[PDB]
Amino acid sequence: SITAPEQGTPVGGVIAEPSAQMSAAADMATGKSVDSEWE
Amino acid sequence: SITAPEQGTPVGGVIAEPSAQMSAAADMATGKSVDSEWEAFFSFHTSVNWSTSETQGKILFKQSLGPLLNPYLEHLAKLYVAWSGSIDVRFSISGSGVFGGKLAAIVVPPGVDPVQSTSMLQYPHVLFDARQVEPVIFSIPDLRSTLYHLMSDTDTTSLVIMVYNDLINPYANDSNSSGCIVTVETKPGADFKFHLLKPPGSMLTHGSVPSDLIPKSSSLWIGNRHWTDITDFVIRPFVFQANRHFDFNQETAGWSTPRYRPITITISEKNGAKLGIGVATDYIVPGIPDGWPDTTIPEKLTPAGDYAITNKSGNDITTAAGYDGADVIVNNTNFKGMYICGSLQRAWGDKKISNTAFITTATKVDNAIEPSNVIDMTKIAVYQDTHVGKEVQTSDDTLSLLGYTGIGEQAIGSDRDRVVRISVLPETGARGGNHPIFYKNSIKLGYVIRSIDVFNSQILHTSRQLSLNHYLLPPDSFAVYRIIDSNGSWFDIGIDSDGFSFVGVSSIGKLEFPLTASYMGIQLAKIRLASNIR
Amino acid sequence: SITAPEQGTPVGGVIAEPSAQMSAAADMATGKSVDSEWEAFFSFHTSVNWSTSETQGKILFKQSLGPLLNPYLEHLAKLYVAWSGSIDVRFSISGSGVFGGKLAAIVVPPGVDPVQSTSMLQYPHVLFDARQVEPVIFSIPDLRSTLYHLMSDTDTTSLVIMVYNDLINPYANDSNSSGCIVTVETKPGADFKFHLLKPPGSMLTHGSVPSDLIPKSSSLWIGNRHWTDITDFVIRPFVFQANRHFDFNQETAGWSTPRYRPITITISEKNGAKLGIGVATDYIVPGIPDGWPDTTIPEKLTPAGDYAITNKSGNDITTAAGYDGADVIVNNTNFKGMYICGSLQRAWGDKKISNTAFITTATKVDNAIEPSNVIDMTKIAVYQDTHVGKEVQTSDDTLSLLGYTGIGEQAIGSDRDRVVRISVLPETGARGGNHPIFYKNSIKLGYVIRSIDVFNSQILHTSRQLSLNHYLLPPDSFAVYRIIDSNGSWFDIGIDSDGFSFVGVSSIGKLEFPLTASYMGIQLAKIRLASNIR
Amino acid sequence: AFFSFHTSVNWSTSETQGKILFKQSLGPLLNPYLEHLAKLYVAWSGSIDVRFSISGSGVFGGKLAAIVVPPGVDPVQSTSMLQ
Ligand SMILES: [K+]
Ligand SMILES: [K+]
Repeated sequence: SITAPEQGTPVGGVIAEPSAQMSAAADMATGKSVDSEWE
Repeated sequence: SITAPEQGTPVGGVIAEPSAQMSAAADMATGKSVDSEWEAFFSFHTSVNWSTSETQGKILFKQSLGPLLNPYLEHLAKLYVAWSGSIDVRFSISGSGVFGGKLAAIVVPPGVDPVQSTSMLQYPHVLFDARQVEPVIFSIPDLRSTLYHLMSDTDTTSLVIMVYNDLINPYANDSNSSGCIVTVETKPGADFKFHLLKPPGSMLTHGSVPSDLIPKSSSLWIGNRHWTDITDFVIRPFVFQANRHFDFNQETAGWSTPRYRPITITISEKNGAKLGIGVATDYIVPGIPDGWPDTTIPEKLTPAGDYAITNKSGNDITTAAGYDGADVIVNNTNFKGMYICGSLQRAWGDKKISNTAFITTATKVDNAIEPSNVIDMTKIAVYQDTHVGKEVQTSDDTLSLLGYTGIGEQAIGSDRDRVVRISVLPETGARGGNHPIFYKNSIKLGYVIRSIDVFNSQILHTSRQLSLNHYLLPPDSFAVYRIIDSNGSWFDIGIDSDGFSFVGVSSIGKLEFPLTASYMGIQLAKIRLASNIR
Repeated sequence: SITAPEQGTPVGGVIAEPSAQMSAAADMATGKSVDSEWEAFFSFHTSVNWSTSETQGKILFKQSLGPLLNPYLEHLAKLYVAWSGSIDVRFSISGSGVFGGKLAAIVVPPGVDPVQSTSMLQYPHVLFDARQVEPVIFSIPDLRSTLYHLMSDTDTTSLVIMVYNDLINPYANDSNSSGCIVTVETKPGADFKFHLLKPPGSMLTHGSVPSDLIPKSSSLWIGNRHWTDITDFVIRPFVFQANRHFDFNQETAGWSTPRYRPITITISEKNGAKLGIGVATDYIVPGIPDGWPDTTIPEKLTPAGDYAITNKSGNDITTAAGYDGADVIVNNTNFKGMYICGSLQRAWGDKKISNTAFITTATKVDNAIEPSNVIDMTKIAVYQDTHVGKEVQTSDDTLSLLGYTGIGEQAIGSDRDRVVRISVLPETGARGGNHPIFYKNSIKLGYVIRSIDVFNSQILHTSRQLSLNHYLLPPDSFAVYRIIDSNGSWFDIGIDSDGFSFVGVSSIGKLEFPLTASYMGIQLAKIRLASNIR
Repeated sequence: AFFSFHTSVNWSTSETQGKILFKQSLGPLLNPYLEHLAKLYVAWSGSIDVRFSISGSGVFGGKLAAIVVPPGVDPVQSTSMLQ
């Protein structure tokens, strides 16, 4: 009955998958900090 | 000495070689699992309506086996001579647990002409209900006498859906049929395999599907009989046209082609003849020009003078309020049911610049004409003054269909007896619960500013593509297209092999004409189409 | 409930199931044990001749990486969007053993455009001799800045052969000249994957690939200035047109549309005014009727009466021998440079036969007209004898382009002083060695039955598609379509973003016109277009 | 770590088999928090999640269909996308 703030049925990426080998590629080109750069 | 289809000594990309580490990064971008994606999901094929009226022993769906049931295969069948194997066809009913009505499903062996009869259920039938949750599959097998089929074979397994319990819904009406639609989807199946590769050239390229038979808008649309735009759809239980009415066999009873070009003819006279027997200069049928129209005169008449119309049978009137302010209209004219072509009216050594023409089919007798509708090389008719004194003229001419004369009339293409056919008139009646239609198209009138309403069987663009491209359809099905007026309403249209449009509603009325069109799929002919109005 | 791209409860074939014992029998007949054969057998792509006259530093072969180097891949790319990985390019050669000569091979990186000079050899190169026996491979890697490519990517790796050391026939004199050949084949490689499956019938966002601008056959061809069929091509250094010249930005500077319909207008003549100023009724630009032509009167003149010609003081022709035998046809007529316009000419009271019309763009001066090669709402001009009697008429009208009356002139469109722009005259000179072309059309004439020529920048269908369908063409590039007559004489046409065609030869001559047009691809305007003539 | 409202539609009765109810290319604009932060960056990378809720608690029949079209295409208002 209730649906909570983060409650749903994950079917997800139908054709693909939100990979992780890729996001770190964007990271290494631009560098990072702990989710903030104005500190 | 010999070298095989792969042999050859390698040296490799000299500055660098192909790095698999690179190509993996491409697969890292996508979710590239494996090629041949089409073997791992479903594809839309069509969608069939199922109204209240579909009494049982009446079919919805019927498709033989083959690759054409999944276009990804249809694109690859051009590379392989032969194929073999199964095919899975998904099913799914609209109406989410709301409706009733079981629905059968039969695979038949090859070599049959199925029938809308319950005897088809004297056979192993699977049933499923309109309260279906999970869609349904029905893996078709490939039953055959030969090791591998070809692309041309037809004697194959074939699936059918037929009704087993008529539905129930209190949420529909006799006119519209919004509701049940039976989506069908396909997938090749595990054992499916092409066979016997071929080089391109050959790439035969047949299997053309109806997808461009109509544009996706109105402003491109024009009737085949007359050049003006469409503004309305008209129903009539019968239907008839021959001039440009083309069928999927890429032929007709029509002397004409689907191009609104002018008409070149070399009329000839002796002394003072206004009228003469126009003769061909371009044609496809001997004697008859291309683009030549189809409507006879109503009656015998001696074309000899000017326009004249009279209200009340007691007057003569030359203005709008007198036109509308009229008991009736009489048309005491001598070229009544005629046309208004342009008539460049050339000749050798003939000044006295071109005048306007007036043309129909009719049989000419020495000063007059009479309606004949069986057109031949003699029935052509003209009434342009080419300035002929006492000598043969040899007047070449060109003519472009441009208007009408028969004021008092209120439509064209409604009296079949006046329609010009060579010998045969294509014609249909209602089918399933669907009915024919015409496409209305306003037209000029001549002396009076008003217009009048034509009936048309075919958009030109429809009739052009049939002239050329070998589209595929069985004899007893449509090539359904959809229509959406700009009020959000909609209705569907079917197209038989003959070319006659068909519809499923009882009425249309007024509608937001700036509308669109799209292609849903194929539908068996003998079923009421879908609709939703207001 | 929530069903996935494959989810569905199975039931199986009801009478049978796919018997995998069967399908092996198909694999038993054929050699079908493996899919994707094209990854393991070479394929012709082209062939080359190499002779003693071809000196050192010449470039024989030059092809860029892509799928098109193996037409199987050219056929499968239509499903997909992207590609990544390498290609193999087999080289095979057979020389006598007495011959010599060494022949190079270079993969070059992207971004470059090679040059027929030895400085290209100041770079890693692999050689091989005409005595070579076993074929050679030269895997072409993919050296790219992106994770993958689309199909519209030319900035790729590429390959070249070049004549390192020339060919030697010791027995041959220096006068006679022999030469071996070189055959090339390809294969996709191993790391060569496509990507990013396309859902048909999608519309790629940057635009589709132009392969329908020109209809293949001829009979579908008509020009963008007059409806008559093409018959021949015409070269000019300069070209220009605005009436229907639509670029790949789907716009123009014109006023008209790609439909040869009639032209409704209204006209408000008073006293005996044969002429007037017709006003707009249907358009896309305010105050200009759609489909209106683009050509001024050559000179000022007084529209008065009927035709007039001469034979230099003054023996008027009234036949063919005088005309075709005449020297000049000076055309003393007083309505010279106008079209002919079939002329319905309705109104209240004009119970007449709708005399014929003549038009141009020009300013009236109280009885007559002055040329003006810019259209406004005013330049529109008429001469059609509306049967006026100081009983102000206000006739509605509708016309049709048929011929022309400026007898003896050159073909229309070769005089920008006359042509009717608004503000901008679209135009090109040449680009590279490739020259423009008009398309010719025979157009009709009024008095003498002969016909004059027209110039057309574009086929109509070439212009219709650009009104609608957003395409890709980098402005430095061409869309290359290939022509073949009945004999076999071919030449390639180029088409620019603007729309003006181009060709890579100074003349054509005569050819069996039932010709066709085929697609080849994109090519850079900085390069000449090919031609095999006679 | 939660879901954020974006918009709302009206899948009324007069809509048919092939219409589109929603179509948005990827970006921060699918969440009004992220859009307020895209002003502080010139870049992004990664998936976004979505959630729907239809208001037919158990009544309204009828279903929808979703597609993840790739980058480069520009989908159309027909059924063909369901191939
Ligand atoms: K004449
Ligand atoms: K009149």
